[PDB]
Amino acid sequence: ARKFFVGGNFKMNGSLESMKTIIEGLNTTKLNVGDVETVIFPQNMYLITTRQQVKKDIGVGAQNVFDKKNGAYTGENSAQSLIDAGITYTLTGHSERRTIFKESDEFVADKTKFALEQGLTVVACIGETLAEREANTINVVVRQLNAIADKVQNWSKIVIAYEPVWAIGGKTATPEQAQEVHAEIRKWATNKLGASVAEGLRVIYGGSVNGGNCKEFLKFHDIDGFLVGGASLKPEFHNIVNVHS
Amino acid sequence: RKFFVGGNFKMNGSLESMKTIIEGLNTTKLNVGDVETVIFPQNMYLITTRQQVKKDIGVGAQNVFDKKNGAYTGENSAQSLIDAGITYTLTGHSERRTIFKESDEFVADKTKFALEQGLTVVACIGETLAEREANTINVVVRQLNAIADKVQNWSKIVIAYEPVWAIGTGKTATPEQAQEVHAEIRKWATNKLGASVAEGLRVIYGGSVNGGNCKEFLKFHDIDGFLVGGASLKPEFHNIVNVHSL
Repeated sequence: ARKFFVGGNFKMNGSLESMKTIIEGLNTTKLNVGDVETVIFPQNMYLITTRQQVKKDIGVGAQNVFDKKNGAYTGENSAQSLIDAGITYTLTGHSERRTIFKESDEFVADKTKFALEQGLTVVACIGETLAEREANTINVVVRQLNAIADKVQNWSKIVIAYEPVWAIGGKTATPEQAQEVHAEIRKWATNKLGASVAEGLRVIYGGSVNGGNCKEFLKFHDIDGFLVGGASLKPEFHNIVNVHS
Repeated sequence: RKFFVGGNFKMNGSLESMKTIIEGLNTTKLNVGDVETVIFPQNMYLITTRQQVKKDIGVGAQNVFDKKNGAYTGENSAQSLIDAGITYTLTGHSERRTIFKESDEFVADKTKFALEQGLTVVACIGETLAEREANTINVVVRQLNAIADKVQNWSKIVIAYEPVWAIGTGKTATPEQAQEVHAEIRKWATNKLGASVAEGLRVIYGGSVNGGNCKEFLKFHDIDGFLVGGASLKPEFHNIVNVHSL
């Protein structure tokens, strides 16, 4: 059985007051840590103070990382520096970085590989646009995942997040439609990586979800958790994290 | 023009080295009236750096996005920076223009937005090895004109002229060619912005500045400070930051 995983991507948001409020809120919600692996991904400048202030049962992750050792890359986050401060997770390949900053498949794979070597869990993000949904959903996620497979041998500390990029515009993606893609991701992992990798690999839904319908999403057969966007800034996040009780 | 010294830590650091780098700067005696000193740590250290480094030293981000808070995973927000007391940012560093393909226009746009939200911006400009052949002034003027297209008020801009071929290579420009590029930058600003704005505009030299070549620059009247890279992580930065006051 794959452990339920809930990540909260705060994106480019935050003030000192709102980060304190979110963190003190997570510190007081009743977590069954054996039931859920919970991680928050705050805007870069808050990474260290978030790790200091949020309780040990909640992981902290970066929203992006570069693919090289410490060096002359102004503006970037270092995988070495992150884990030296207790930041043990990172996103790679978020659709906003693929689309706005044109991060390539290979660059996302290279960042993933380096972050894994340096000791982080990587939430590697994938997903197709509306134009790609027309006929090429499977081919797009397969291409995105293949690029990571080319560089990464050990998947025990990857979790894949599927973003229905086509729906950020489109309407709301339904749980059915998520299940479809998730099943395809699990087929791909079985064929490329082996059944025992595919059966342990968390595939979390990255499209819009709230605490009321996330139960409807986990009713479907290949959805292991969520990468929550805007709800992760709100009290609603605690009802997604805590859904099993 | 108040002399300006910035220390760009780039993509370096650990808890332990950041602590002692800052400790070193705290116990360094400064003439704040004479030198505006700013350090730009790696993103994750931005708040702890502002908490630990004395008030006389400013803290800056190494980059910022050009929009209000929103769905730009992985970016630094100018509004969030100001809210936490981080009052400076770099824009247009050569490593971002080259590795991440930041265009003149994007750099100008994030400069304008950072300025609107309260930051002082150190906008970086500079020519490559190939461009040094015959095209130095063409390049830096194009890069400046893009900023001028977007920005009306230059009082909280500092210009950092950093020849790409001088970045981390040990090949410092000699002060004599640094002077003449800066003189051209000041002639460009005089024409575009007026003599009054040009005379107030800090133009600082970056690229392999270190504790040993810095004094030579101080003889030159259009070099208004330094942007220091590798050396800002080292104790000799304690010189560079005070050397104008000596």
